[PDB]
Amino acid sequence: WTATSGSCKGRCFELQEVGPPDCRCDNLCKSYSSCCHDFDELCLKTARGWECTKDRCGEVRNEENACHCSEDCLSRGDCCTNYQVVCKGESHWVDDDCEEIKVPECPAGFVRPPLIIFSVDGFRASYMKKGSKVMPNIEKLRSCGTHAPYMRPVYPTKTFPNLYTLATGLYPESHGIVGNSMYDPVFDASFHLRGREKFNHRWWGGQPLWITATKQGVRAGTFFWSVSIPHERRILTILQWLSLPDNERPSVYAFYSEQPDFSGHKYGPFGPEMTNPLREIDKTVGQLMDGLKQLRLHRCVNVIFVGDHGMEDVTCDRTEFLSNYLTNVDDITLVPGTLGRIRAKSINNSKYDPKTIIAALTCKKPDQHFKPYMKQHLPKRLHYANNRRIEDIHLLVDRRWHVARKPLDVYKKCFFQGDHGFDNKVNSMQTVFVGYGPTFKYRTKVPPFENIELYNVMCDLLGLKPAPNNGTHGSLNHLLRTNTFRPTMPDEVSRPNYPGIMYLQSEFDLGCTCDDKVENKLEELNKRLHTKGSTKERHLLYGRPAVLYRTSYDILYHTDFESGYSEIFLMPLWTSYTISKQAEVSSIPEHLTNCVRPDVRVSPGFSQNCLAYKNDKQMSYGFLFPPYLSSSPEAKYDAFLVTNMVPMYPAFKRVWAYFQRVLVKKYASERNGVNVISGPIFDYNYDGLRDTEDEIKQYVEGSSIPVPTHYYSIITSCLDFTQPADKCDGPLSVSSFILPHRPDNDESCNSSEDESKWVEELMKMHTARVRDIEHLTGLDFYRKTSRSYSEILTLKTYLHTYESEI
Ligand SMILES: *[C@@H]1O[C@H](CO)[C@@H](O[C@@H]2O[C@H](CO)[C@@H](O[C@@H]3O[C@H](CO[C@H]4O[C@H](CO)[C@@H](O)[C@H](O[C@H]5O[C@H](CO)[C@@H](O)[C@H](O)[C@@H]5O[C@H]5O[C@H](CO)[C@@H](O)[C@H](O)[C@@H]5O)[C@@H]4O)[C@@H](O)[C@H](O[C@H]4O[C@H](CO)[C@@H](O)[C@H](O)[C@@H]4O[C@H]4O[C@H](CO)[C@@H](O)[C@H](O)[C@@H]4O)[C@@H]3O)[C@H](O)[C@H]2NC(C)=O)[C@H](O)[C@H]1NC(C)=O
Ligand SMILES: COc1cc(C(=O)N2C[C@@H]3[C@H](C2)[C@H]2CN(C(=O)c4ccc5[nH]nnc5c4)C[C@@H]32)cc2ccccc12
Ligand SMILES: COc1cc(C(=O)N2C[C@@H]3[C@H](C2)[C@H]2CN(C(=O)c4ccc5[nH]nnc5c4)C[C@@H]32)cc2ccccc12
Ligand SMILES: [Ca+2]
Ligand SMILES: [Ca+2]
Ligand SMILES: [Ca+2]
Ligand SMILES: [Cl-]
Ligand code: NA
Ligand code: NA
Ligand SMILES: [Zn+2]
Repeated sequence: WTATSGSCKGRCFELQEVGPPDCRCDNLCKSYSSCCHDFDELCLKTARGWECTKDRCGEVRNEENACHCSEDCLSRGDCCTNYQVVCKGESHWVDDDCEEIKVPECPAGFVRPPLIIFSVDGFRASYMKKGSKVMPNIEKLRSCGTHAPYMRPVYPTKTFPNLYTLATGLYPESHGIVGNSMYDPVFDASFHLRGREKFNHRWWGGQPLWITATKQGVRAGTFFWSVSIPHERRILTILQWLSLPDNERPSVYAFYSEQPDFSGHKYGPFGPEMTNPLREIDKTVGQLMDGLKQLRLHRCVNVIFVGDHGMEDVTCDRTEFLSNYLTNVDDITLVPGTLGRIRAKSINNSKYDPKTIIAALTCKKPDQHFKPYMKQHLPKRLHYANNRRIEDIHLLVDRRWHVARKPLDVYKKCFFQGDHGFDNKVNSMQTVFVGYGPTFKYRTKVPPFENIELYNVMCDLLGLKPAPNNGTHGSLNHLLRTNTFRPTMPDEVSRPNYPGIMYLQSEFDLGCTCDDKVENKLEELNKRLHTKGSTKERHLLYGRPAVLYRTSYDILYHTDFESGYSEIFLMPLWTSYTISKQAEVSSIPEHLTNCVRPDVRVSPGFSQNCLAYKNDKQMSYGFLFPPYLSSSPEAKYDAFLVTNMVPMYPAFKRVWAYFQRVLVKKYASERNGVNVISGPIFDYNYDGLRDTEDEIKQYVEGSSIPVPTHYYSIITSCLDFTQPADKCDGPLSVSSFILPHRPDNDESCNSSEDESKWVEELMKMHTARVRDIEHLTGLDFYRKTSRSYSEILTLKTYLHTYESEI
């Protein structure tokens, strides 16, 4: 109940929310049907429109007007934004040359440059180039400020998950807004676009920027605007708030535009109808910047122009129906559209079975436009599993397509020509970032970056300590003129042992064999040097990774590779090696096909054993440093050490072998040498974080050898490819992956074909940031480079997407 009989007189767009049944006058009161009776009359004035005209110049104040053109308007803070232009012979902000803003030029009594976040829904990255003719204000922010070619959204590329990730710096699995639609089984409650449940605070996890600011004594304008409040009124409200007394005035503000998303859904991302919405957004930006200029704030405020996601061409005729695959289609509930999430319609149905649903959806039609996954098998770069609101069964839908349960849902629920939600690496889903103001750099282009990073930067802009989040703080320091955040590298927690030769061959009873009893002070001295680390500078180029948790491990040196060998997990945490452009690929000699050799530096008790692999009819093994890339026949023996062995399903070995035999040499040829670091990952609870020993769900049969859920590789070279990877003077280039360690290749529909037809496509789908591997392994890479730490943080957040040009 709201007793709407109170009044909004002197309360219009009040910042504190008043408690029911007292009536509200804040920017969301309409959405609660809670506004006071006179809210429209007093707070949503429209008389005479939004622009001063020559005849209004110097008018007597009429309080009924939407905005004012009287002499007193500037000190009242309610002039129409074009007041000084029409009445005082000023220029529009857009017509002024840009001039570097070296320091904040703020009115007296501003404690810090305000931040204004101008968020645009569905603003695809290519609109910045493609719409530039019709967006001159935005084009001036972009060219004069700091801008990225694009900004990567989070998955799913839907409205609420992305706006809330912008506000919190968290992945959707962590903030809890995992879709535009959700069911939470613990709450037994549904979050829907239409309706009231979404207003309940319990859905919204983490700590969004307005709460971070308020907790730290920084006042915030309310971010949310009832849809019916026109944009001009939203802008005038923000400008009025900026004229509040110092003690009352917020330092952070947000504007939100439903465009261009609204029209993009109707007309497609590039429909002829899209020009007008783009023009109208630009005009709103112009009103804001003219308004700031009138208030002498246009060289004081930091402005961020940011989108939540892009927009793709999607039409009703491009819909896959689960009723074409499933017999039991009425026993499931689907969250449909540009992603699918499936659960049981009824928890009382004992015959529901996810395994049979997955199989019925796997590679059933030649051109099938979605792929099913249990959520723990989705690409780790999506970070889309660790939340009870994410259904166990997920469908990744091809760009341009929809999935639905039955045809009746599509023609009884064609209109739309655009949609979004797809994989956040898809070019059409990318969005925009521009930063303009005293704290941003001048005329600076920065590489693309992910929207999870921005919360930290907004905290930096406001002098706030960010709440714990998924950004890597410092990775965006290069956007900023000042207020950079200068972190220290994390401290290594475990120091390694450096074992020498400590065990005799006969102490090992591992069930391993190797034809290696085949035989010189010239070259016996040489093998000893290699085992003590004499080639380490060639193979460990960026220092050894630091172990950031408590464990027992050994550094093992070899001619061709160095490794950090875990006594707890019985295999390397990492193996590092460099392959030059000139390196040669050889085969595993016949006599060595089944060779596994005890490592006399590592106890039998801390070794794997061959007998366990023999007994495990499902599990085989592979090697982290590949014997194919051995530098010489003698060095090849090192590659068959039991300490270089890792458990691998035969299906996975197909992938791994092709990577090691073919692709590493291919990258070294293309990149002028590469340094590779490979290793296992254990994430049985799909939380994106390294498992402890007691979380491992699978072991090689009859042993304590844990089975990895994934295998990673980090492939680094010189950004200037005229220099070889091992003699690089400047910036680095990296690509990485986190391949799922699966007992079948059901994910790859063409896997019956030669690996040259499917493996590389699999690897691209499972592309990763170094930072993703760090989370998953508790390792910290690039400890010893000649590069600044911020530059290295940026390198660690880099994702190689394999998408053509934006
Ligand atoms: C991305 O960044 C984020 C933020 O840094 C990272 O997420 C953090 O990860 C931490 C480690 O997993 C985790 O720390 C835990 O906190 C528990 C207390 O949590 C509450 O309080 C905080 C602080 O205010 C709050 O943020 C939390 O909010 C979560 O939960 C509510 C729902 O209840 C949501 O509204 C909100 O969205 C958020 O949900 C997300 O995280 C939870 C996990 O907390 C997931 O379950 C959800 O799916 C969703 O992802 C909470 O309100 C604390 O209880 C934990 O401690 C237990 O476990 C450790 C492990 O040994 C141990 O030390 C403790 O003893 C304790 O164990 C006991 O309880 C166990 C569980 O019941 C039990 O099994 C044992 O037997 C023991 O009895 C833990 O320290 C932190 O909460 C989240 N924070 C957020 C915001 O998500 C994230 O990892 C980053 N991602 C990547 C890939 O790097
Ligand atoms: C400016 O910051 C914010 C503004 C806001 C905020 O005011 N809103 C108003 C609108 C939009 C953002 C939400 C989504 N929606 C829709 O009808 C909608 C829109 C586009 C769609 N495309 N496809 N399906 C769609 C469904 C209703 C809400 C909400 C926020 C929520 C969290 C964090 C920040 C927010
Ligand atoms: C977004 O994050 C939070 C939001 C809140 C919080 O005040 N909430 C949660 C809901 C609503 C009020 C905001 C607005 N929005 C809407 O859907 C919306 C926006 C404009 C509209 N016009 N017409 N209909 C509309 C619907 C989504 C957000 C409280 C929180 C409390 C703690 C942590 C986070 C919170
Ligand atoms: Ca949207
Ligand atoms: Ca076996
Ligand atoms: Ca884990
Ligand atoms: Cl959704
Ligand atoms: Na032997
Ligand atoms: Na297959
Ligand atoms: Zn949309």
